[PDB]
Amino acid sequence: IDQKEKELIKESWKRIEPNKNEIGLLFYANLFKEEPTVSVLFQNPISSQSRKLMQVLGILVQGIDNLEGLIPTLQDLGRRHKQYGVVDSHYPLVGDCLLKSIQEYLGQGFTEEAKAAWTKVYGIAAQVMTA
Amino acid sequence: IDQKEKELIKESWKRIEPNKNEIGLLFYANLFKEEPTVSVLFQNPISSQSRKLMQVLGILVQGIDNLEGLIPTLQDLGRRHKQYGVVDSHYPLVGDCLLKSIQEYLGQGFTEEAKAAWTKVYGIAAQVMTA
Amino acid sequence: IDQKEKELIKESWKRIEPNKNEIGLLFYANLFKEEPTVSVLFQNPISSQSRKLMQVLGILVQGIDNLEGLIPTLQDLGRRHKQYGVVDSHYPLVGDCLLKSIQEYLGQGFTEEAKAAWTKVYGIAAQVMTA
Ligand code: HEM
Ligand code: HEM
Ligand code: HEM
Repeated sequence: IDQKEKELIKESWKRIEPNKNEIGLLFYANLFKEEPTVSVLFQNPISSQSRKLMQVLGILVQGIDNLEGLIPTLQDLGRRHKQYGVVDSHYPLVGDCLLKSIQEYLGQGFTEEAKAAWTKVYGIAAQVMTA
Repeated sequence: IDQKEKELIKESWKRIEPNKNEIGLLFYANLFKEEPTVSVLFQNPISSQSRKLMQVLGILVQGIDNLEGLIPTLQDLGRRHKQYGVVDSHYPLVGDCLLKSIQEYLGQGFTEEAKAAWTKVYGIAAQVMTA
Repeated sequence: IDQKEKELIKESWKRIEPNKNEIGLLFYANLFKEEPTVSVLFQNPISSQSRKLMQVLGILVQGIDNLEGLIPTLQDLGRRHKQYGVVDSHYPLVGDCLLKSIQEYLGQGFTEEAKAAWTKVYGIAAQVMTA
């Protein structure tokens, strides 16, 4: 992640956070439509699972300057996700799915440049989270 | 549908209306979770669909003193849903899941009475759509 | 926008204008300073992205007595602006910042009465552009 990509995450988050709720939710809907089989793993109120996903993305954004500093957490999150039955192949599909939704919801307002950046960021988080 | 219960819809909508977006979105996620098979029927952007869905429930509250005056829209729609491969048996499921989605997001801000009341309304608009 | 203000703008503009480049640029520089992360959003050369800023400013002055006529043009602006990744909370910066830049380069040559009149006008441009 370079400088340009850092500044990009921060600007884009100005649009995302305000609508983060909808996106989280829109995400979940699209993920359950795309791979309807994963939905069983979600055993808690979809409403409050989304507040939790968005929260980490905010965390990522608050910490985009030094992501190393995050490794400790994402690992703990990786550990917990494995308990859920989340496995490797799931990550690409969640990555693709969240983006199409952040695109979907924000439209032309989620800029090509920005999408690229988030695609890279997710990527990392994902690696890190899959020890 | 009585004037007491005609009160509660006007009342709780003022609770639903401001949250329509998240509520509409969580519904589709819950739904695609509960009855996974039916997601394949929804072939349009979930975002825009939820927008379409809430607009109608608006129209519904907007006309709750005289619903007989909507039997024509409520049937133009009945025929289009038929054209969408919706069948009668879907309405109980959706309704059920809709109402449990309005309670999820609004919590203790959506009373057993508001639930009971909407329960009927959906109940009605459906039987008119199933013509 | 009372008759006084309409005149106050025409005047200060007779002063901004001869120095329109110098100012245009000072502004970006002071912008990037006040806000380290906005630079990314600017993908064209600053030397010319600034020519465009000072053009619309001219257009505004060049139309002051009638902004109703300018509401079209401006709506398109804000439209393409939203797709640059620019979100509402930027405009205050860009505002505060621009004035402070015009004032920086003119010093005393820019009346306190004119500075107020530019705030209003910039203000009005925001509303109309921010939809
Ligand atoms: C970087 C990517 C991800 C982030 C930031 C994230 C975020 C979260 C968070 C914060 C939790 C809260 C529970 C906890 O404290 O561990 C959670 C739980 C969960 N996540 Fe993720 N997640 C990600 C990737 C995935 C993937 C790829 C899947 C696979 C479908 C997934 C599915 C789940 C499931 C099934 C739960 C448990 C649901 C329950 O509470 O029953 N997540 N996720
Ligand atoms: C009273 C209850 C319902 C209401 C108010 C409602 C609302 C709507 C609305 C407003 C549209 C707009 C598109 C149009 O018809 O012009 C629509 C289409 C549609 N509805 Fe419903 N709906 C209801 C029940 C159901 C049920 C039970 C199903 C079956 C699961 C369903 C599935 C669909 C589908 C699949 C479409 C087309 C989706 C697409 O765009 O591809 N709806 N509905
Ligand atoms: C009333 C205030 C503003 C005016 C009159 C204005 C004027 C312009 C004009 C004329 C353009 C040329 C692009 C086009 O014609 O579509 C432009 C582009 C642009 N403006 Fe503004 N602008 C204003 C406020 C802002 C604000 C608040 C931002 C936030 C950073 C901003 C950032 C940008 C960016 C990033 C571009 C495109 C740069 C590129 O990629 O080439 N502007 N602006």
